[PDB]
Amino acid sequence: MSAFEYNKMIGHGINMGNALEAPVEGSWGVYIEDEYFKIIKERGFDSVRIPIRWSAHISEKYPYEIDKFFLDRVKHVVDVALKNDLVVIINCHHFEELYQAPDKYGPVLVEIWKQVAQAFKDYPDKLFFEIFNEPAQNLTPTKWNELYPKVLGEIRKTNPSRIVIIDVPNWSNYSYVRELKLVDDKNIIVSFHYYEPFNFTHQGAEWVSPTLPIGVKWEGKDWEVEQIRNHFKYVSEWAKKNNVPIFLGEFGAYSKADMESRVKWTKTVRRIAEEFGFSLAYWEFCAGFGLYDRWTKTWIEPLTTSALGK
Ligand SMILES: OC[C@H]1O[C@H](O)[C@H](O)[C@@H](O)[C@@H]1O
Ligand SMILES: OC[C@H]1O[C@H](O)[C@H](O)[C@@H](O)[C@@H]1O
Ligand SMILES: OC[C@H]1O[C@H](O)[C@H](O)[C@@H](O)[C@@H]1O
Repeated sequence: MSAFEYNKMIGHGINMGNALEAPVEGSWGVYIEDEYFKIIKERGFDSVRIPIRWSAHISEKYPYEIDKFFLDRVKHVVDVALKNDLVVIINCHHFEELYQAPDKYGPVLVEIWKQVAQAFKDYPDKLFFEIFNEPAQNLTPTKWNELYPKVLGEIRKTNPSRIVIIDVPNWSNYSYVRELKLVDDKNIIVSFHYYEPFNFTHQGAEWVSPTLPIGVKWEGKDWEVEQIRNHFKYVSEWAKKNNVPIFLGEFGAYSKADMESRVKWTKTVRRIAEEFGFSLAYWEFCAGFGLYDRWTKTWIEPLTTSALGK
C-alpha cells in the first residue's frame, strides 16, 4: 500500500468548491448536501477534495480551539462522502493570516492539524490530509519547507501512515516544483495546481484585479498542447527523481471562457496528467467553473467527460 497506490485511488476526482472554504458554509453559493457525493460517485469520479477554512472556525486566542459544531459538520460531510465509496481529501484552505505572517501563524496551523488529526485518526485510509492549500507570499518556499514538516510531525503522532498531501509553494504553480524540499516520510503525495494560461482560464473572473478580458480562445493547436506537455514533464521529471507521486489538485477554466475552448483545454490537461501518472481533481463541482447543475440535475457534456475521461 505505497504512496503511488494511494495516489491511483485519488484517480479522477473533483473539488467541492465554494463551500467549506468560504467564511461560512453556503456564503459563497454552495452548501454541501449529502446527495452531492452519491451524485459524484454515480458519474464516475473516484475522489472528492474538500477545501476547508479551519482558520475561520477557531478561537482567536491560544490554543485556537476549533468550534465543536463546525468540527462535527466536517465529520458528517466526510462520513457521507466515504459512505459513497469515494476517496476523501480534507485540507486547510484560505488561511489569510498565514500568508501575511507565517512566523506567527505557523504554530496556529500546527494546532489546527493537531486537533483535526486527533478527531479523524481512526478514519479509514481513504481519508487523506492536505496540510495547506497553495503556500504563497510571506509563506515562501523556504518557510513552507520549514513549516510543513512541523505540521506533518504533529499529524504523525496520531496518524502514523495516513496519506498526507504536500502543496507546491508559490500558489502551487508547476514551475516552482523544484523549490519544494521533501521529507523522509513515505506516505506523502506532492500536489500542484494548473491554471495555465491564466488569461484563458480566469478570463472575466471578477475576483482577479484587474478583471482579465474575455474572448480568449484555447484552440488545441500543436504549440498549445506542447506548452501543457512541457509544464507537466517538468513536474514529472522532478517527481520521478524524488520518487514521489503527483496530484494535480486543481485545474479548470472559468465559465466566462467559451465552452469549445474549455472542452479542449480541459481534455488536454486531463490526458497529459494521465500520461505522466498524475492523479487529478477538477475545479470544481457546481459553481462558476462547475460541471454539475444542481437545479437541472445534469452534468454539462462534453465538458464533464473532458474533466473525467469517462
Ligand atoms: O477564491 C475566492 C473567490 O473565488 C470565486 O470568485 C468565488 O465565486 C468566490 O466565492 C470567492 O470569493
Ligand atoms: O487559488 C489561487 C489561484 O491564483 C493564483 O494566482 C495561483 O497562481 C493559481 O495557481 C491559483 O489557482
Ligand atoms: O474559483 C475561485 C478561485 O479560488 C479557488 O480557491 C480556486 O482554487 C481558484 O482556482 C479560483 O481562482
